[PDB]
Amino acid sequence: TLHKERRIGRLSVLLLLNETQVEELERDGWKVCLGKVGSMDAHKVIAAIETASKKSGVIQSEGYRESHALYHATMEALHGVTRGEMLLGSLLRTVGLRFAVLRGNPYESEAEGDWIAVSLYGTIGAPIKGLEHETFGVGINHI
Amino acid sequence: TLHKERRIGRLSVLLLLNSTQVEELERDGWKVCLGKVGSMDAHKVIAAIETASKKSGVIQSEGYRESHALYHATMEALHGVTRGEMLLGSLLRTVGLRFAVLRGNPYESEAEGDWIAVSLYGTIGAPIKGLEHETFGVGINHI
Amino acid sequence: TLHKERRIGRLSVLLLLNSTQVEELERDGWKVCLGKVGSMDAHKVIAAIETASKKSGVIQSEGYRESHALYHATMEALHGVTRGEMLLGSLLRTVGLRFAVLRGNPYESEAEGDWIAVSLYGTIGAPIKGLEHETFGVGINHI
Amino acid sequence: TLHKERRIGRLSVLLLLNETQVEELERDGWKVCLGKVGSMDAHKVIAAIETASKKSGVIQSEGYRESHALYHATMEALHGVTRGEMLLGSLLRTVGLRFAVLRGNPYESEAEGDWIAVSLYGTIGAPIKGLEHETFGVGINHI
Amino acid sequence: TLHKERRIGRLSVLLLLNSTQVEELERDGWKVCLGKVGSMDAHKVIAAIETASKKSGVIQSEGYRESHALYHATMEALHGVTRGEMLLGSLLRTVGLRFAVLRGNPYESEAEGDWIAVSLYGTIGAPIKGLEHETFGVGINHI
Amino acid sequence: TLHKERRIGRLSVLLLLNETQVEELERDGWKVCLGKVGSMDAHKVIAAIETASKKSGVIQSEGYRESHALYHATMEALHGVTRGEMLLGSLLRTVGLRFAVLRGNPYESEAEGDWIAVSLYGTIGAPIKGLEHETFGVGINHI
RNA sequence: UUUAGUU
RNA sequence: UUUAGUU
RNA sequence: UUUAGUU
RNA sequence: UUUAGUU
RNA sequence: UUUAGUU
RNA sequence: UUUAGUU
Ligand SMILES: N[C@@H](Cc1c[nH]c[nH+]1)C(=O)O
Ligand SMILES: N[C@@H](Cc1c[nH]c[nH+]1)C(=O)O
Ligand SMILES: N[C@@H](Cc1c[nH]c[nH+]1)C(=O)O
Ligand SMILES: N[C@@H](Cc1c[nH]c[nH+]1)C(=O)O
Ligand SMILES: N[C@@H](Cc1c[nH]c[nH+]1)C(=O)O
Ligand SMILES: N[C@@H](Cc1c[nH]c[nH+]1)C(=O)O
Ligand SMILES: [Mg+2]
Ligand SMILES: [Mg+2]
Ligand SMILES: [Mg+2]
Ligand SMILES: [Mg+2]
Ligand SMILES: [Mg+2]
Ligand SMILES: [Mg+2]
Repeated sequence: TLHKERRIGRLSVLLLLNETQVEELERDGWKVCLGKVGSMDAHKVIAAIETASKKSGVIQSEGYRESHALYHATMEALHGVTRGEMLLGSLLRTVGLRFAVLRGNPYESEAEGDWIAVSLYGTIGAPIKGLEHETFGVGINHI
Repeated sequence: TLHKERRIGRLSVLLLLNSTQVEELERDGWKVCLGKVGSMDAHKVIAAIETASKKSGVIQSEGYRESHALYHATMEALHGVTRGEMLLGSLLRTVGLRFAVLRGNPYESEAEGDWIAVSLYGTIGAPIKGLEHETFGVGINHI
Repeated sequence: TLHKERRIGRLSVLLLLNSTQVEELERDGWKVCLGKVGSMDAHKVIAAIETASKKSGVIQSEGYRESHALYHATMEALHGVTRGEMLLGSLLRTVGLRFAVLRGNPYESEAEGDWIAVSLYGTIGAPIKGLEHETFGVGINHI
Repeated sequence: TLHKERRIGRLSVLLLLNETQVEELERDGWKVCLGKVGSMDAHKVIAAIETASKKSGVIQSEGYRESHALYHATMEALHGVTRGEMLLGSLLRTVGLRFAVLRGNPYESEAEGDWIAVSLYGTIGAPIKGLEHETFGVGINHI
Repeated sequence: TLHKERRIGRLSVLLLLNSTQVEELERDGWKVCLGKVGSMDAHKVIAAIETASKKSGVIQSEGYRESHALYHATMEALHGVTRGEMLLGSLLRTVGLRFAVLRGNPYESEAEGDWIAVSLYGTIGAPIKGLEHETFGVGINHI
Repeated sequence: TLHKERRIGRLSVLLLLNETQVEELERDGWKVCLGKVGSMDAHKVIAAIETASKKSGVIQSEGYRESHALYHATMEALHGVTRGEMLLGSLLRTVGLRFAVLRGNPYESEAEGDWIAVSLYGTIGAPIKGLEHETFGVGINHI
C-alpha cells in the first residue's frame, strides 16, 4: 500500500508548484532534480528531462533499464500536457515547462523497490506570448 | 497574459493537494467546487464532477454552453489520469479520485472572461487494494 | 484521378444532408443505402450500418472481404463523430445519427474498382435532450 | 435545443460542398469565411484557418479566448480528416483542402451565445497526384 | 546491448507460433508461461494473462511492482492487436488469442536485470465465425 | 474461414523471424518481398515498404487501389511498433527494422480474393546503440 | 456528486 | 538540460 | 438496421 | 491564409 | 487463466 | 527500399 507520507506523485507536484525542499526530500532518502525547458519540439522536452536526471544522479547514466523506466514515465507525463496528440510544433503550439523528477519507494513495503515520478507544469499555447493557458502532467513508473 | 496571482490551474491543484481555502478563493471572486469519486466507469467520474459543479453553482444548471465547456475540461483532465486509453474497468483498472473545479478569469485582461479548470488527484490500479499508484489530471477551458 | 462527377464522399454527404436522389444515384450505377440510428453504444451504430448495407445489397452478405471493407470505412467515419475516443456511453455521451453508405467507382480509371463511403450526420451530447451539438463523419475505403 | 434552421454544422458543410451564400448567411447574422489550403504540414492548415478567420472578422484578433475556441474546433475537424493520427507528412501523406468557418448561435435560446464550426473538405493521399481519396472534418465549439 | 541468443521478443513469438520448447527455455533460465483466451472484453484478456503469469510463477504474486510491469507490457501488446482503439466488444469485434509470457534478461550485461515480454497471436473479427483475420501483438517491459 | 495452411499473418512473421522460403511461398502462389529499413522518420519506413513492394511486384505500381490497401496495412503494422503514438524522432526514438510483405488469399473460399500482410520486426530505442528493445508489428488488409 | 477495487 | 513563441 | 438520452 | 504532392 | 462470436 | 542512432 502507498505510504501516506511518501506519496511520490504528490510530493513531486508540490515541489514543482512551490518555486531546501530538495534538501529535505534528499534527507528523507529521495533522489530529486528540478529543471525547466521550453520548446515546440517534444524531443527537446524529453531530452532535457533525461539529461538533467542523469547528471543530477536521479537515474543511472549507464545501462538501459533506468533510462527505459524514465522514458516511459516521461511519456505518461506528456499525455497530461498534450491531451490526445503528443505533438507540439506540428500542431502549431508551444510549451514552456518546469519539471521535477523524484525517485524513491512510495510504498509501505520496502520490497516494492524504487519508483520514479516525472512531473510537468507550465503553459501551452499558440506561438505568441499570452495566447496560452496552464498545462500539467504526471507520469509514474517502477525502476 | 496570465495573471501571476490568478493561475487557475496551479490554484486548483494546490487546493486539491491540501481551512476553507475555498473561502479565500471565493473571497477573491473564484467559484469553487470540491469532491471525491471512485469507480471503474469513467462516466461515473464525469457525472460526479458535473453534478457537484452544478449543485455548488460553479457552472449554470440551465443551458448547454457551460456544460459543454465543463465536459471538455473534464475530458482533458481525464487524459492525464488515463494516459492513452480513456478506459478504466474495460482495461481492468479502477480509480479513486479527489477533484476540484475552479471558475474565474486567470488573465490580466478582464476581456478574457471566465475560464474553468478541472483537476484530479488520486490512485489508479488493478481492482485490488494496494496494487495502485498515484494519478493526476488537469483540464482547462474557456467558459 | 478522382472523377469530378463521381466524388463518392461529397455525393454521400449531399444525400445525407438533403425525392429518390437515390434513384438518380442508382441510375448512374451507384449502390446506395440510407438509415438512422441513435445509441450510447458504438457497436449498435456499427451494427445498424452493416445490417442496412447488407439488406439493401450495398455489400455482399456472404464472405468477409466486403464486410471487412465496410467495417473499416465505418471506423474511419466514427473518428469524425467521436474525435479522439471512440466511446459514447462510457464517456457519458449519446449520439443520434442519420447515415448513408454509397458504393461505386469514384475514379476516372475503371481499373480502380469499387470503393465505399460511410457518412454520418446528427447530434452528440450529454444524455439530456438539448444538451448537444452536431457531429459529422466520413470514412472511405476500397472494396 | 438546436434551431432547425440555424444548424451551424450542416450549414457550414453545405456552403463548403457547393463551390452569395456567404451573403445570405451574413444577412442572417452569421459570420463566415471561406478558404483553401494544401500541405503536408498540419500546422500550415491550422494557421491558414486561423489567419483567414481573424482577417475576415469571424473571430477577434485580440485576446486568447476566441483563438482558443477556434484552435480546439480546428483540432476536432482535423480528427475527421486524419482519422487516428493527426499527422500528414510524417506519415507520408498530403492534404488538399477547402474550408469554411461559421460563427453564430445555432440554438433556439439566445442565451446559448455564439458557437463556431470549422468544416474541412478535400483529398488526402500519397504525395502523388491521383493517389488520393476524399476527406472530411467538422469541429464545433462554443465561443 | 541485446544478446543475440537471448532476444526475448523473438523467442516469445517463435514459441507462440510453434515439445517443451518451454523446457529448453526454462533450462536456459527463462520463466515461461503459455495460455489461450478469447473474448469481447479486453479486461478478460488482461486477466487471463495475469492469472496465468502468477500461477506459473512468471511474476511474483505478492506486491505491485511486478504486476505493474506485466500490466504495461500487456497494454503494449494489446496495441498491436487492437491497432488504434483498445476496444473489442464495444466496437463489435471479438478476439481469439494464444499468448506467451517470457521473463528473463535479454541483454549482454547482467546489470540490465529481468525484462518481460507479452506476445499475442490469434484472430480478431466480427462476432461471426469466419468473418475474421489474424492479429498480433508484442509488449516488452523491464521488471 | 481462414485456411489453416495459408495463414498469411503467421507465415509472414515466421519468414521475418528466420533470417528459399521466399521460393517455397512463391511456389505456393504467394507474392513476397523482404526488406530492411532504419530511421527516426516514420515516412521513410512507409516509403521503403511501398517501394520494395512495388519493385518486387507484390502490389501493382499503377493505380491507387493496391497502394491504398498497402498504406493502411502498413499503418496497422506501425501501431504494433509504436504502441500509442505513431512518432519516432519527434519522441526521441529510433527504429531498426526488417520487414516482410506477403500477398495472397489466406481463406478457404477462393472468393475472398487477395489479402496483404505487412510484418515488422526489429528494435526501437533511444538514439544510442544498445539503449533499445525489440518491437513487432503486423497489419493485414484486403486487396 | 459527496474515492474505486479481486481475474 | 539550466521555460517556448507570430500564421 | 429502419436517431439516442438524465448524473 | 488565398488546396498539397514522388519513396 | 487454461481462444471469442450473430446486428 | 536494400535496419536507425547521442540530449
Ligand atoms: N489551447 C491549446 C494550445 C494552443 C494552441 N494554439 C492556441 N492554443 C491546448 O490546449 O493545448
Ligand atoms: N498501472 C496502470 C494501472 C493498473 C492496472 N493494473 C495494475 N495497475 C496505470 O498506469 O494506469
Ligand atoms: N461535447 C461533447 C458531447 C457531450 C457530452 N456531454 C455534453 N456534451 C462532444 O463534443 O462529443
Ligand atoms: N489513404 C490514406 C492516405 C494515403 C497515404 N498514402 C496513400 N494514401 C488515408 O486514408 O489517409
Ligand atoms: N477488421 C477488424 C475486425 C472486424 C470487426 N468486424 C469485422 N472485422 C479489425 O481489423 O480489427
Ligand atoms: N522504450 C521506448 C523506446 C525508447 C526511447 N528512448 C528509450 N527507449 C519504446 O518502447 O518505444
Ligand atoms: Mg519501451
Ligand atoms: Mg463538444
Ligand atoms: Mg481489419
Ligand atoms: Mg486548450
Ligand atoms: Mg502504471
Ligand atoms: Mg485511406
